[PDB]
Amino acid sequence: IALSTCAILXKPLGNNGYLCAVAKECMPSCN
Repeated sequence: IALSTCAILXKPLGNNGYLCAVAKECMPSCN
């Protein structure tokens, strides 16, 4: 769980898919 293709395979739908949009990966200054 969580390195690689996690937030990389976003392409969410009407019911989302996997762990998108997280963390320093998506945010420049996460917390």
